[PDB]
Amino acid sequence: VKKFPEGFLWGVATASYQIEGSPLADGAGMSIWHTFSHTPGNVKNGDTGDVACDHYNRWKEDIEIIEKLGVKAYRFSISWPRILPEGTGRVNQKGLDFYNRIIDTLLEKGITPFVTIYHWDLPFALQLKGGWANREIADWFAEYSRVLFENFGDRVKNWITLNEPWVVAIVGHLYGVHAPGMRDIYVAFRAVHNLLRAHARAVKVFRETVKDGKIGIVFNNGYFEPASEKEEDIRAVRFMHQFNNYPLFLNPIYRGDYPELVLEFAREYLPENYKDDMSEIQEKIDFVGLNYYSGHLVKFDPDAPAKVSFVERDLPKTAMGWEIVPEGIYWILKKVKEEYNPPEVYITENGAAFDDVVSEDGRVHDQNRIDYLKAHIGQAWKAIQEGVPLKGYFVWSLLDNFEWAEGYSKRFGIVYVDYSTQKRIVKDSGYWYSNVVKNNGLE
Amino acid sequence: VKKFPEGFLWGVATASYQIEGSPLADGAGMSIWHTFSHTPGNVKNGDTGDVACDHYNRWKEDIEIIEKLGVKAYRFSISWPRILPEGTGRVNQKGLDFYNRIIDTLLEKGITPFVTIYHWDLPFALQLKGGWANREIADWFAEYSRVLFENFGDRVKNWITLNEPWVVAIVGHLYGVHAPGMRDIYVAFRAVHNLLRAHARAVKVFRETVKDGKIGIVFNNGYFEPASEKEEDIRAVRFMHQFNNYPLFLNPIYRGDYPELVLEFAREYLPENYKDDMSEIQEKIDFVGLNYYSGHLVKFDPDAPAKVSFVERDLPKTAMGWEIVPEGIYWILKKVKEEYNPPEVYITENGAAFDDVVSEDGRVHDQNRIDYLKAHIGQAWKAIQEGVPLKGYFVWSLLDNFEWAEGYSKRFGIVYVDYSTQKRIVKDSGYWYSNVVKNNGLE
Ligand SMILES: OC[C@H]1c2[nH]cnc2[C@H](O)[C@@H](O)[C@@H]1O
Ligand SMILES: [Cl-]
Ligand code: NA
Repeated sequence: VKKFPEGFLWGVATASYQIEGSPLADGAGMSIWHTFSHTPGNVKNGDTGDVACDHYNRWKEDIEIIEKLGVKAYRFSISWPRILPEGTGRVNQKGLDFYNRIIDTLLEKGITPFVTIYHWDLPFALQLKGGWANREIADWFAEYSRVLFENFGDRVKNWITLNEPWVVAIVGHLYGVHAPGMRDIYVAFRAVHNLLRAHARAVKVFRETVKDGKIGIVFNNGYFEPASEKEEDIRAVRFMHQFNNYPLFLNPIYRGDYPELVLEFAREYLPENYKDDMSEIQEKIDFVGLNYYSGHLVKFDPDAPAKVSFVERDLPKTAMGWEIVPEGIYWILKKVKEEYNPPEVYITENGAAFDDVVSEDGRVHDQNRIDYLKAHIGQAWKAIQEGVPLKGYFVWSLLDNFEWAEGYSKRFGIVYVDYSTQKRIVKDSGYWYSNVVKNNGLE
Repeated sequence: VKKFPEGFLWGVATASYQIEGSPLADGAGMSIWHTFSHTPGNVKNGDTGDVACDHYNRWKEDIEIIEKLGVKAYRFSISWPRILPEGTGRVNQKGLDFYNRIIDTLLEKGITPFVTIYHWDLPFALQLKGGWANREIADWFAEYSRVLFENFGDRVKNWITLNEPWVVAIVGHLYGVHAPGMRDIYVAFRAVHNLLRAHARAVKVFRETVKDGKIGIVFNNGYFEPASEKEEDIRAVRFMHQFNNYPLFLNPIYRGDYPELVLEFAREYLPENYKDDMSEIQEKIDFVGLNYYSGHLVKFDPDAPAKVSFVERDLPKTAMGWEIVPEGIYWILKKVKEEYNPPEVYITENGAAFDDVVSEDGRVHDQNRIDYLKAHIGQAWKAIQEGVPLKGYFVWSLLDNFEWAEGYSKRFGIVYVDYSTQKRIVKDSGYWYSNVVKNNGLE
């Protein structure tokens, strides 16, 4: 028996471009994911977000699902180009109306909204002006964030500025695998820095406009272990933690500079006078969100672009090929407390992709996903018993959805979506979780 | 005996990033090729332009080689970020000094300068603002063009706005193979359109600042043949010529719209209201520069993104793998005259790469280059006999150099460059072309 604290927020999470469809409905502007996915070669099977789960139409049914499961919080994101179709300037009332209905409905039903301001769907109009590479995006983002705060901050009290800024910068602008699809290391590090500046401006505006709520930021994290007892493998782990995990961003926020090994690798790629922006970057935050999915074995490697390579292990893997390592969620939670001691932490995503099928009996028997979720929830509980101020846990995802460059080929939902009909079928993992939430823990 | 007209201009061509090195010397700003080539994985063997042929230091010698060969014209480019390190604003006097000495030396030796304003080295500062994706670049480019015209137009009277805008837009922003290394088709077509707009602004500034000068624009061209006499393959060739060759830009400049089959493919990717800019785009030009290297055989194919695929042929190939089809230079010259009838045409680049070796003799016996060039210059002569107003021919290139994503692995020079010592060794093609210029023709 593992009972969580009284009032612990059990949640589910989604993102706008992944679930909504109808990207150009009701006067919305194009996003960078619209243009990226519509470019041949960028997304598996030529898939796009044009339809997705059709949540733009089916949002009431989906929230009724969350309500029927008894889940207490819903993390969702707002599409910037539905709100400001050119990124700045004109506000689109029909976009505000879409999200107003969702927010009013969740509150009617007693579900706490957690709003992600940016989950990767930058307005295309801003990408034409350099997007995250342009210092002026700190102003654009702050203006966007102020619109949201002024329209929704009377009702929404839990806000997240950025989802996984490492991904946005590095996968988007170095690896070129995500929108906007660039491969330039100097751009990617300018994006890292502008992401921090934009985050901080939005937190500054939040303090002026929503006197009652809390604001934070979300990071991707892996559990890196060293391949050997060699000092060089241990240091490769230190580097991957500092670069790929929360320290890239929390070292600036809490300490006023990038982590040491990131500076060793990337000083030449940051702006020349980047320290001039650090005092502003330290704007106080209310909580940290940590996403966690996987662990990696890591070794020093002289021929790799950052002197690190991954070493495959014969461990159970998900359909993404990602190693299942539940102790990682404990470790990152312990480690964030030890390194930065944030006042609150949330697991804002944890989940798994498996090759789900609808059985003859009408059900989806995803015991593999139950097992994954139960183990990570247990490790989260552990960290709570050892003093980490974990206030909530959000499953990625409510719904099978558009998995970015993998398209529809990877199902992370606790609810199966049959894309030919848009039918929703609650998976065994969804039923299992509803019981966890009702009991406030595991048994 | 193939004699060319009186005053026919015989030339050699280079580009700034490809030969200069010292990209950050003397207060120069970074270019997108510096940042792109310093990104791992973008250029073969990790080559960069940091050093190249060290023309930044060895320029006098190189011009003396042009003199010793009696070549009458030198086509070279100006590095935008040497002149305006932030793209706009402050002029770097040292960058002005560098090209002024080159310009003064050429004139003293009676070599006619053809200056390329843009040969792909955009200032990094402007890439952070969206580069060619940003409508604003028409103003940035106009400002830059003015600085060049005001400081250099007293002596340079032959100017090219853009080298190969198809490559800049499509290879830099759709294929991601060139700087800035993006893959987004909406961005790529906005870059096509902004290239035209920036070109036209520069020509308008040129008319206000240079007395008795000529200005034109350079296009890449291939000679496309159908794989069969089937209707669909003939229509595939028509699409390739309209999109990949001069019509993409010349249809706007002479007829005030893009070609029909380009619009059938790409109307959804072009900016809203693009046709509003077409009357400005028709700013009158003085010449068309055509670059020509190779031929390709193509076929219709309902699975390729543009419904077209290339098909390999068992013909003589260069070290790049490109099929040697000299009759393509005649075809492209005849076709530009029939379709657009420009008042003057130049072959602004023609050339080949072969695995060139230095022998015990300390000479390089590149018969293969001689054969390539001789065949093309003869097809150019034939075009002149059928009334094409061809005024000059430029060999790509004077020096072996940094061949973009191929790095130093591909040698196009009529002068060999030993990168270990920076030793120039004139090749036999060099001596053979020396002859051609002397005789104003072949044999
Ligand atoms: O690849 C060889 C050359 C070429 N071929 C077609 N266009 C060009 C460019 O203008 C030039 O800089 C390249 O070095
Ligand atoms: Cl900037
Ligand atoms: Na107009």
